[PDB]
Amino acid sequence: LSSSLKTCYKYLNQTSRSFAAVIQALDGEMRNAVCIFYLVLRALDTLEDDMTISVEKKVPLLHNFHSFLYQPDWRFMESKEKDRQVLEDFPTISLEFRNLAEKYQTVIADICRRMGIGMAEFLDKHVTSEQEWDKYCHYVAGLVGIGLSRLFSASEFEDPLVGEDTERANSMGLFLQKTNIIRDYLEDQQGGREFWPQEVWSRYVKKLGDFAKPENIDLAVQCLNELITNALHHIPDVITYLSRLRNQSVFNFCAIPQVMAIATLAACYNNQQVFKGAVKIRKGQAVTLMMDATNMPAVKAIIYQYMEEIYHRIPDSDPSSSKTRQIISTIRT
Ligand SMILES: COc1cccc([C@H]2O[C@H](CC(=O)N[C@@H](CC(=O)O)C(=O)O)C(=O)N(CC(C)(C)C)c3ccc(Cl)cc32)c1OC
Repeated sequence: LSSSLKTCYKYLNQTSRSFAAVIQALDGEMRNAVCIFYLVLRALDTLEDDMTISVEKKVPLLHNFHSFLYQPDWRFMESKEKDRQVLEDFPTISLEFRNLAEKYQTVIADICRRMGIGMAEFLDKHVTSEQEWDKYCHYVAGLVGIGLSRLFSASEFEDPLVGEDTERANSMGLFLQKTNIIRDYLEDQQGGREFWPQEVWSRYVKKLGDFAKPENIDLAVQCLNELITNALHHIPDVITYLSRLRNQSVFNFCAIPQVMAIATLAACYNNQQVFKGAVKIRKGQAVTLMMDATNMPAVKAIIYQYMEEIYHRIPDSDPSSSKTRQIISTIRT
Protein backbone atom coordinates (compact mmCIF):
# COMPACT_ATOMS: atom_id res chain seq x y z
CA LEU A 1 0.00 0.00 0.00
CA SER A 2 1.05 3.52 -1.00
CA SER A 3 3.74 5.69 0.51
CA SER A 4 0.85 8.18 0.75
CA LEU A 5 -1.29 5.85 2.80
CA LYS A 6 1.74 4.80 4.85
CA THR A 7 2.27 8.43 5.84
CA CYS A 8 -1.44 8.87 6.80
CA TYR A 9 -1.12 6.07 9.25
CA LYS A 10 2.08 7.54 10.58
CA TYR A 11 0.19 10.78 11.23
CA LEU A 12 -2.62 8.77 12.75
CA ASN A 13 -0.37 7.11 15.37
CA GLN A 14 1.38 10.45 16.05
CA THR A 15 -1.84 12.32 16.77
CA SER A 16 -4.30 9.63 17.80
CA ARG A 17 -2.29 7.88 20.53
CA SER A 18 -4.13 4.85 22.01
CA PHE A 19 -6.99 5.32 19.65
CA ALA A 20 -5.01 4.60 16.46
CA ALA A 21 -5.06 0.91 17.37
CA VAL A 22 -8.82 0.76 17.52
CA ILE A 23 -9.04 2.38 14.08
CA GLN A 24 -6.47 0.06 12.48
CA ALA A 25 -8.61 -2.82 13.75
CA LEU A 26 -11.67 -1.83 11.68
CA ASP A 27 -12.72 -4.26 8.93
CA GLY A 28 -12.23 -3.77 5.25
CA GLU A 29 -12.87 -0.49 3.50
CA MET A 30 -13.74 1.10 6.85
CA ARG A 31 -10.24 1.28 8.11
CA ASN A 32 -8.90 3.75 5.48
CA ALA A 33 -12.10 5.80 5.37
CA VAL A 34 -12.07 6.45 9.14
CA CYS A 35 -8.34 7.00 9.21
CA ILE A 36 -8.56 9.75 6.56
CA PHE A 37 -11.67 11.22 8.26
CA TYR A 38 -9.87 11.36 11.57
CA LEU A 39 -6.93 13.30 9.97
CA VAL A 40 -9.18 15.67 8.07
CA LEU A 41 -11.10 16.51 11.24
CA ARG A 42 -7.73 16.98 12.95
CA ALA A 43 -6.79 19.57 10.35
CA LEU A 44 -10.11 21.39 10.75
CA ASP A 45 -9.88 21.47 14.58
CA THR A 46 -6.33 22.73 14.36
CA LEU A 47 -7.38 25.64 12.24
CA GLU A 48 -10.24 26.36 14.65
CA ASP A 49 -8.07 26.22 17.70
CA ASP A 50 -5.17 28.24 16.43
CA MET A 51 -5.48 31.54 18.26
CA THR A 52 -2.70 33.09 16.15
CA ILE A 53 -4.81 33.19 13.00
CA SER A 54 -7.11 36.17 12.67
CA VAL A 55 -10.85 35.84 12.55
CA GLU A 56 -10.76 37.61 9.20
CA LYS A 57 -8.68 34.82 7.72
CA LYS A 58 -10.03 32.01 9.83
CA VAL A 59 -13.60 32.42 8.66
CA PRO A 60 -13.21 31.83 4.92
CA LEU A 61 -10.91 28.97 5.73
CA LEU A 62 -13.52 27.17 7.90
CA HIS A 63 -16.22 27.95 5.32
CA ASN A 64 -14.17 26.67 2.42
CA PHE A 65 -12.40 23.74 3.98
CA HIS A 66 -14.67 21.13 2.42
CA SER A 67 -13.37 22.50 -0.98
CA PHE A 68 -9.69 22.12 -0.19
CA LEU A 69 -10.21 18.37 -0.09
CA TYR A 70 -10.52 18.50 -3.91
CA GLN A 71 -7.57 20.91 -4.46
CA PRO A 72 -4.41 18.76 -4.95
CA ASP A 73 -1.96 21.43 -3.91
CA TRP A 74 -3.78 23.19 -0.99
CA ARG A 75 -1.69 23.28 2.19
CA PHE A 76 -1.44 25.69 5.11
CA MET A 77 1.91 26.78 6.56
CA GLU A 78 0.96 29.61 8.93
CA SER A 79 -0.14 27.51 11.98
CA LYS A 80 1.47 27.32 15.40
CA GLU A 81 -0.42 24.35 16.91
CA LYS A 82 0.84 20.93 17.99
CA ASP A 83 -0.76 19.06 15.06
CA ARG A 84 0.47 21.40 12.29
CA GLN A 85 1.96 18.49 10.31
CA VAL A 86 -1.48 17.46 9.02
CA LEU A 87 -2.04 21.00 7.73
CA GLU A 88 1.51 21.37 6.32
CA ASP A 89 1.36 18.04 4.57
CA PHE A 90 -2.31 18.29 3.66
CA PRO A 91 -1.84 17.29 -0.04
CA THR A 92 -0.80 13.83 1.09
CA ILE A 93 -4.01 13.46 3.12
CA SER A 94 -6.23 14.97 0.45
CA LEU A 95 -4.67 12.70 -2.20
CA GLU A 96 -5.77 9.69 -0.18
CA PHE A 97 -9.20 11.22 0.41
CA ARG A 98 -9.64 11.38 -3.33
CA ASN A 99 -8.80 7.66 -3.54
CA LEU A 100 -11.67 6.60 -1.25
CA ALA A 101 -14.82 5.25 -2.91
CA GLU A 102 -16.97 8.15 -3.91
CA LYS A 103 -19.67 7.24 -1.35
CA TYR A 104 -17.19 7.87 1.47
CA GLN A 105 -15.77 11.03 -0.05
CA THR A 106 -19.20 12.67 -0.23
CA VAL A 107 -20.01 11.85 3.43
CA ILE A 108 -16.76 13.38 4.61
CA ALA A 109 -17.11 16.42 2.37
CA ASP A 110 -20.67 17.20 3.54
CA ILE A 111 -19.77 16.90 7.27
CA CYS A 112 -16.83 19.23 6.88
CA ARG A 113 -19.01 21.68 5.02
CA ARG A 114 -21.52 21.77 7.85
CA MET A 115 -18.94 21.75 10.63
CA GLY A 116 -17.04 24.72 9.17
CA ILE A 117 -20.13 26.84 8.95
CA GLY A 118 -20.84 25.97 12.58
CA MET A 119 -17.37 26.49 13.94
CA ALA A 120 -17.24 29.95 12.28
CA GLU A 121 -20.45 30.95 14.04
CA PHE A 122 -18.80 30.36 17.49
CA LEU A 123 -15.56 32.17 16.80
CA ASP A 124 -17.38 35.28 17.97
CA LYS A 125 -19.46 34.25 20.94
CA HIS A 126 -19.38 32.31 24.21
CA VAL A 127 -21.81 29.59 25.07
CA THR A 128 -24.70 31.28 26.79
CA SER A 129 -27.57 28.82 27.22
CA GLU A 130 -27.77 25.04 27.67
CA GLN A 131 -29.44 25.05 24.26
CA GLU A 132 -26.41 26.85 22.74
CA TRP A 133 -24.15 24.36 24.49
CA ASP A 134 -25.83 21.56 22.52
CA LYS A 135 -25.54 23.52 19.25
CA TYR A 136 -21.78 24.09 19.82
CA CYS A 137 -21.30 20.37 20.57
CA HIS A 138 -23.36 19.41 17.49
CA TYR A 139 -20.96 21.41 15.29
CA VAL A 140 -17.70 20.13 16.79
CA ALA A 141 -18.73 16.65 17.88
CA GLY A 142 -22.31 15.57 17.08
CA LEU A 143 -21.58 16.00 13.36
CA VAL A 144 -18.62 13.59 13.64
CA GLY A 145 -20.92 10.95 15.17
CA ILE A 146 -23.28 11.44 12.14
CA GLY A 147 -20.57 11.32 9.62
CA LEU A 148 -19.15 8.05 11.08
CA SER A 149 -22.58 6.56 11.26
CA ARG A 150 -23.06 7.24 7.54
CA LEU A 151 -19.78 5.59 6.65
CA PHE A 152 -20.80 2.46 8.60
CA SER A 153 -24.12 2.23 6.68
CA ALA A 154 -22.78 3.22 3.27
CA SER A 155 -20.13 0.52 3.54
CA GLU A 156 -22.95 -1.92 4.15
CA PHE A 157 -21.48 -3.23 7.41
CA GLU A 158 -24.44 -1.84 9.41
CA ASP A 159 -28.13 -1.39 8.86
CA PRO A 160 -29.27 1.92 7.13
CA LEU A 161 -30.99 3.01 10.34
CA VAL A 162 -27.53 3.50 11.92
CA GLY A 163 -26.75 6.04 9.20
CA GLU A 164 -30.08 7.82 9.28
CA ASP A 165 -31.01 8.15 12.98
CA THR A 166 -29.22 11.47 13.42
CA GLU A 167 -30.41 12.06 17.00
CA ARG A 168 -28.73 8.96 18.43
CA ALA A 169 -25.57 9.57 16.41
CA ASN A 170 -25.46 13.15 17.56
CA SER A 171 -25.77 12.00 21.18
CA MET A 172 -22.66 9.76 20.78
CA GLY A 173 -20.64 12.92 20.00
CA LEU A 174 -22.26 15.22 22.56
CA PHE A 175 -21.64 12.79 25.44
CA LEU A 176 -17.92 12.63 24.62
CA GLN A 177 -17.52 16.34 24.06
CA LYS A 178 -19.44 17.42 27.13
CA THR A 179 -17.30 14.96 29.22
CA ASN A 180 -14.10 16.57 27.84
CA ILE A 181 -15.42 20.07 28.42
CA ILE A 182 -16.41 19.25 32.03
CA ARG A 183 -13.07 17.57 32.83
CA ASP A 184 -10.91 20.23 31.10
CA TYR A 185 -12.24 23.23 33.06
CA LEU A 186 -8.84 24.40 34.43
CA GLU A 187 -6.78 23.71 31.32
CA ASP A 188 -9.30 25.65 29.24
CA GLN A 189 -9.41 28.38 31.91
CA GLN A 190 -5.66 28.83 31.75
CA GLY A 191 -5.75 28.73 28.00
CA GLY A 192 -8.28 31.52 27.98
CA ARG A 193 -11.16 29.37 26.65
CA GLU A 194 -14.62 29.27 28.15
CA PHE A 195 -17.09 26.52 27.24
CA TRP A 196 -19.28 26.03 30.34
CA PRO A 197 -22.66 27.56 29.64
CA GLN A 198 -23.07 31.00 31.19
CA GLU A 199 -26.67 30.32 31.92
CA VAL A 200 -25.55 27.62 34.32
CA TRP A 201 -22.41 28.91 35.88
CA SER A 202 -23.82 32.40 36.31
CA ARG A 203 -26.23 31.04 38.85
CA TYR A 204 -23.16 30.52 41.09
CA VAL A 205 -20.42 33.09 40.49
CA LYS A 206 -19.97 36.40 38.67
CA LYS A 207 -17.23 34.99 36.45
CA LEU A 208 -16.24 31.51 35.29
CA GLY A 209 -12.71 31.93 36.57
CA ASP A 210 -14.06 32.41 40.13
CA PHE A 211 -14.35 28.58 40.42
CA ALA A 212 -10.60 28.41 40.63
CA LYS A 213 -10.62 30.48 43.87
CA PRO A 214 -10.44 28.38 47.01
CA GLU A 215 -13.32 30.23 48.67
CA ASN A 216 -15.62 29.20 45.77
CA ILE A 217 -15.05 25.42 45.87
CA ASP A 218 -18.43 24.55 47.30
CA LEU A 219 -20.15 26.46 44.48
CA ALA A 220 -17.75 25.08 41.89
CA VAL A 221 -18.59 21.45 42.84
CA GLN A 222 -22.28 22.19 42.72
CA CYS A 223 -22.06 23.68 39.22
CA LEU A 224 -19.91 20.70 38.15
CA ASN A 225 -22.45 18.20 39.46
CA GLU A 226 -25.13 20.06 37.57
CA LEU A 227 -23.27 19.89 34.25
CA ILE A 228 -22.38 16.23 34.86
CA THR A 229 -26.14 15.62 35.36
CA ASN A 230 -26.75 17.31 32.01
CA ALA A 231 -24.32 14.97 30.21
CA LEU A 232 -25.86 11.86 31.77
CA HIS A 233 -29.09 12.53 29.82
CA HIS A 234 -27.43 11.28 26.63
CA ILE A 235 -26.75 7.79 27.96
CA PRO A 236 -30.05 6.22 26.92
CA ASP A 237 -29.32 7.24 23.27
CA VAL A 238 -25.79 5.88 23.66
CA ILE A 239 -27.14 2.54 24.79
CA THR A 240 -29.65 2.50 21.92
CA TYR A 241 -26.97 3.36 19.40
CA LEU A 242 -24.51 0.67 20.52
CA SER A 243 -27.27 -1.91 20.71
CA ARG A 244 -28.02 -1.67 16.98
CA LEU A 245 -24.52 -2.39 15.83
CA ARG A 246 -23.59 -5.81 14.37
CA ASN A 247 -20.04 -5.58 13.10
CA GLN A 248 -17.71 -6.51 15.93
CA SER A 249 -14.93 -4.16 14.93
CA VAL A 250 -17.31 -1.18 14.55
CA PHE A 251 -18.81 -2.07 17.91
CA ASN A 252 -15.48 -2.02 19.67
CA PHE A 253 -14.68 1.21 17.83
CA CYS A 254 -17.79 2.97 19.09
CA ALA A 255 -18.08 1.38 22.57
CA ILE A 256 -14.64 2.10 23.85
CA PRO A 257 -14.56 5.94 23.87
CA GLN A 258 -17.98 5.78 25.47
CA VAL A 259 -17.03 3.59 28.46
CA MET A 260 -13.91 5.70 29.06
CA ALA A 261 -16.09 8.80 29.34
CA ILE A 262 -18.48 7.10 31.68
CA ALA A 263 -15.52 6.23 33.90
CA THR A 264 -14.26 9.83 33.58
CA LEU A 265 -17.64 11.32 34.61
CA ALA A 266 -17.73 9.00 37.61
CA ALA A 267 -14.26 10.07 38.64
CA CYS A 268 -15.24 13.75 38.28
CA TYR A 269 -18.58 13.61 40.01
CA ASN A 270 -18.57 15.64 43.32
CA ASN A 271 -14.78 15.88 42.95
CA GLN A 272 -13.01 19.04 44.09
CA GLN A 273 -9.93 17.97 42.15
CA VAL A 274 -11.45 19.15 38.84
CA PHE A 275 -10.87 22.73 39.96
CA LYS A 276 -7.23 21.99 41.03
CA GLY A 277 -6.00 20.04 38.04
CA ALA A 278 -6.58 17.30 35.57
CA VAL A 279 -8.62 14.32 36.73
CA LYS A 280 -7.60 11.36 34.55
CA ILE A 281 -8.36 7.69 34.81
CA ARG A 282 -5.51 5.26 35.58
CA LYS A 283 -3.86 3.52 32.68
CA GLY A 284 -4.66 0.03 34.12
CA GLN A 285 -8.28 1.01 34.50
CA ALA A 286 -8.39 2.31 30.90
CA VAL A 287 -6.71 -0.84 29.44
CA THR A 288 -9.28 -3.13 31.16
CA LEU A 289 -12.14 -0.97 29.97
CA MET A 290 -10.77 -1.36 26.42
CA MET A 291 -10.46 -5.12 26.74
CA ASP A 292 -13.90 -5.69 28.23
CA ALA A 293 -16.02 -3.31 26.16
CA THR A 294 -16.74 -5.76 23.31
CA ASN A 295 -20.38 -6.85 23.57
CA MET A 296 -23.58 -5.19 24.75
CA PRO A 297 -24.09 -7.11 28.03
CA ALA A 298 -20.55 -6.28 29.14
CA VAL A 299 -20.84 -2.63 28.12
CA LYS A 300 -24.21 -2.45 29.87
CA ALA A 301 -22.78 -3.98 33.11
CA ILE A 302 -20.00 -1.37 33.07
CA ILE A 303 -22.40 1.48 32.60
CA TYR A 304 -24.57 0.20 35.46
CA GLN A 305 -21.61 -0.23 37.87
CA TYR A 306 -20.36 3.27 37.34
CA MET A 307 -23.84 4.78 37.66
CA GLU A 308 -24.40 2.94 40.97
CA GLU A 309 -21.13 4.42 42.11
CA ILE A 310 -22.30 7.94 41.28
CA TYR A 311 -25.67 7.14 42.85
CA HIS A 312 -24.26 6.31 46.23
CA ARG A 313 -22.08 9.46 46.20
CA ILE A 314 -24.97 11.89 45.62
CA PRO A 315 -25.18 14.37 48.52
CA ASP A 316 -28.69 15.45 49.61
CA SER A 317 -27.66 19.04 49.98
CA ASP A 318 -26.66 19.19 46.30
CA PRO A 319 -29.11 21.37 44.24
CA SER A 320 -29.19 18.81 41.39
CA SER A 321 -29.50 15.73 43.59
CA SER A 322 -32.99 14.53 42.69
CA LYS A 323 -32.39 15.29 38.98
CA THR A 324 -29.22 13.18 39.26
CA ARG A 325 -31.08 10.40 41.03
CA GLN A 326 -33.78 10.60 38.41
CA ILE A 327 -31.67 10.24 35.31
CA ILE A 328 -29.63 7.41 36.89
CA SER A 329 -32.92 5.57 37.68
CA THR A 330 -33.96 5.93 34.00
CA ILE A 331 -30.65 4.68 32.74
CA ARG A 332 -31.02 1.67 35.06
CA THR A 333 -34.37 0.53 33.60
C1 LIG B 1 -20.28 7.34 16.52
O1 LIG B 1 -19.29 8.33 16.89
C2 LIG B 1 -17.98 8.00 17.28
C3 LIG B 1 -17.64 6.63 17.30
C4 LIG B 1 -16.36 6.25 17.66
C5 LIG B 1 -15.40 7.21 18.04
C6 LIG B 1 -15.75 8.55 18.02
C7 LIG B 1 -14.74 9.65 18.44
O2 LIG B 1 -13.83 9.05 19.42
C8 LIG B 1 -12.70 9.86 19.81
C9 LIG B 1 -12.00 9.15 20.97
C10 LIG B 1 -10.59 9.67 21.06
O3 LIG B 1 -10.11 10.40 20.22
N1 LIG B 1 -9.95 9.35 22.12
C11 LIG B 1 -8.91 10.27 22.61
C12 LIG B 1 -9.11 10.50 24.12
C13 LIG B 1 -9.48 11.97 24.30
O4 LIG B 1 -9.03 12.71 23.38
O5 LIG B 1 -10.18 12.38 25.28
C14 LIG B 1 -7.53 9.64 22.38
O6 LIG B 1 -7.32 8.46 22.81
O7 LIG B 1 -6.71 10.38 21.77
C15 LIG B 1 -12.99 11.38 19.99
O8 LIG B 1 -12.88 11.86 21.08
N2 LIG B 1 -13.37 12.18 18.94
C16 LIG B 1 -13.35 13.67 19.16
C17 LIG B 1 -14.84 14.19 19.25
C18 LIG B 1 -15.58 13.49 20.40
C19 LIG B 1 -14.77 15.72 19.51
C20 LIG B 1 -15.72 13.92 18.03
C21 LIG B 1 -13.33 11.58 17.57
C22 LIG B 1 -12.63 12.21 16.53
C23 LIG B 1 -12.60 11.61 15.27
C24 LIG B 1 -13.21 10.41 15.07
CL1 LIG B 1 -13.12 9.67 13.53
C25 LIG B 1 -13.92 9.77 16.06
C26 LIG B 1 -14.00 10.36 17.31
C27 LIG B 1 -17.05 8.94 17.65
O9 LIG B 1 -17.41 10.30 17.62
C28 LIG B 1 -18.57 10.77 18.34
